[PDB]
Amino acid sequence: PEQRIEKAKGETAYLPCKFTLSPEDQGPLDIEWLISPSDNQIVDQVIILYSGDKIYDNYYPDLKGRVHFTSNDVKSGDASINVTNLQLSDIGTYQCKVKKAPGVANKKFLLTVLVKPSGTRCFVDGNDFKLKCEPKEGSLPLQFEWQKMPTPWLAEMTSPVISVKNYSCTVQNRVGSDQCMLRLDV
Repeated sequence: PEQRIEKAKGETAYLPCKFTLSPEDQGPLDIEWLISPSDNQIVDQVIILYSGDKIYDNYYPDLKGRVHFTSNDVKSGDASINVTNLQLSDIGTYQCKVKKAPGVANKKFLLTVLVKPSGTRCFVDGNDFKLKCEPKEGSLPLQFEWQKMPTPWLAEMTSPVISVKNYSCTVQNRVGSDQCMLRLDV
């Protein structure tokens, strides 16, 4: 299958693509990395290309300055790349295409970018109150834990909404945490 790579935001993805040439393989060496945004199967885009023994980072303006061949000597049999400063737009399918006539190889990489929860707002709206711990950005499944010892709220301790009628909010997933504070008055 297509190797599955899961990373956090703002960092660098390492995609391995090492190759061994065979004696037949005498044509011009040529490498071409393609990104497939949201995996739409009608179109891919070139991010980085190797040709005439000259590199090109010339395209996909979104990735301008953010993608590089790890290796020094790519011809030596190493086409691996690094993707730097990972964002949510970088999600997609990544493909490694090596061609040296008549030989040819291909590797599929399925990239996934999760977000450590941060930027949560804590706000209030014998009344019909609602206390709220609304995060963004983040990613599910999220967990919430509110503190201070309120008895009729104890059940809501975990839900992100304290629908109140008649001090913290800790927010956690499996890639990061977060802390937020609120005030109320009756």
